[PDB]
Amino acid sequence: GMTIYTLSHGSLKLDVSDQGGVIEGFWRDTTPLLRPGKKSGVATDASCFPLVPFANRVSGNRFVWQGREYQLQPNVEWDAHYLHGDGWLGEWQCVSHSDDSLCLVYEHRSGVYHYRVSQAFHLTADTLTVTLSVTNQGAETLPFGTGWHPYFPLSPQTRIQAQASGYWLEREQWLAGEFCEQLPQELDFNQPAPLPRQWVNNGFAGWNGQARIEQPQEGYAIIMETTPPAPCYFIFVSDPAFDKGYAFDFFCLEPMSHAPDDHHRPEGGDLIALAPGESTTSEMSLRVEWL
Repeated sequence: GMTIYTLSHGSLKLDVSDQGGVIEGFWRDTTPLLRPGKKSGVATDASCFPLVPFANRVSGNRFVWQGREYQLQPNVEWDAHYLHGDGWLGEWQCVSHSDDSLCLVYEHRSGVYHYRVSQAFHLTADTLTVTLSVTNQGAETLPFGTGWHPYFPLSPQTRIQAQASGYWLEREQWLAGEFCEQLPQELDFNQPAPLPRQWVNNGFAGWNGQARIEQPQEGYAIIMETTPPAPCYFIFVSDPAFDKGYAFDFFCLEPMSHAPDDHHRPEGGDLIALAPGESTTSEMSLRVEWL
């Protein structure tokens, strides 16, 4: 059944569910740093979910790797494309839980990718560190990636800053389209900027793995750092036309270890080739600071 694990240190508190390995809350005192989760067991209602064994979609639900054609099947009812891997949809097991740390594991043995993944969480007085480590357990080498999909509170006063040298236009089926090196002003977060008040679903390239989310109305900022530095991020802002219960109360800034559709680029782009038994690890940290 569903389990929620709580960690705390000082004024920071984190709730994590075994359903999807999702964060269900992250707070400083009563102030939400991530959007509070519904604890519904549906990852898209949570505060953050992990992306493994890759992030986003592979256009056409197919790809060639080392001369062999692989085909994926849709994993959620609401998207024609296989989306965000399997971790977010699976039930995880807890292997450790202490006052300020938690480790969950998930094993997948169906579909294209077979693997084991661990997700570790750690709290200090001002920082949450989350680590994903994934091991290929299949019979062939495949290209892997990791990432996360956090949901942050959104205010008219919120501003973000995240280096980018270009972006992919959104095309049909929610897919990444043409790559473009001129960022429109409204989507240019190289210097702190507001979120647009309209649908946004776009990937950005040229990132240095570091972001700043400013919440001036509450007097804090969150400093996001990834190790190894992530090269791409997605921004999501919804619209009251795709989500009738949406009032611009959250947005997502999603770090990814690879570019969308890297499965189609030479040697897999920034995807990491893992032979059977090989692993790769990424870390995201979120640090709260007085602005």
